[PDB]
Amino acid sequence: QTSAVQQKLAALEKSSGGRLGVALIDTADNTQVLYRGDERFPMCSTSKVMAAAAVLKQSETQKQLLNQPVEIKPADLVNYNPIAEKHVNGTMTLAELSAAALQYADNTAMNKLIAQLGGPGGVTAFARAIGDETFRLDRTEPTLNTAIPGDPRDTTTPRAMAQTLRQLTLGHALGETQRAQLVTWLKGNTTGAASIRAGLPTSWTVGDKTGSGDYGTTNDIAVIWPQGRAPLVLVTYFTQPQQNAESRRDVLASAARIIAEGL
Ligand SMILES: [K+]
Repeated sequence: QTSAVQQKLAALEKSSGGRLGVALIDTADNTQVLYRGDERFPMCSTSKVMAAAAVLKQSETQKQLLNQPVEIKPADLVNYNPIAEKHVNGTMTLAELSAAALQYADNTAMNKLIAQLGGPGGVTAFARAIGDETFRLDRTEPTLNTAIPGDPRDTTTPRAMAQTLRQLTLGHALGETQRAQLVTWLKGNTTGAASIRAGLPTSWTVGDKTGSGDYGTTNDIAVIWPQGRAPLVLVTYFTQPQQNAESRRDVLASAARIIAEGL
């Protein structure tokens, strides 16, 4: 089958010169609308949601865990550390690290979450534990963002990520307090204004996590509450042929608009 939303997503893709993947879940009627929805895409920073959620899950049994101070040493600093670089030779809590990773895309913070989970395999392990058999996290920051065409490392599919984000933010993969914290974190993201949120009616409330990497990889995953009606989950992944391709957040805004117009 091929819906007219798919016809406009395909044209958007052709216009873009890149590879677009989209997956929407309408919770109201549990319907799904997908474009290259089973192809793999580099997740880039959108993988931080899985790592933050995995640490929240540990916090269900370890009740003070989010309050635990974690040292920031000079050697922990990587390529983009907007919050952590302010605390080197001091400490940050796992809550602070989670907020820095999710809301400011801090790669040092992500690496602290990965370390708390025992390595990238501990993030993948949480994905398998909540039903996601597609997600794979293989590297730490910054190398998980190489987004090399054909490389299965650090990839998921639009379908799998939208199903997972639903479970974490709207379902009960997490404890209620942990889910609420994740939602609070996602809603306060500072990096998404030009991506999914830019394609959506202003009155809709959004939580999202962006991602960016080599090959112009430009991603966003969002939980959407559109006032009146039931929430939506939308993932938009985009990647391009040239390793040094520029960011294309507009494509994600545009995919989101097409998806919103087809409701
Ligand atoms: K980042």
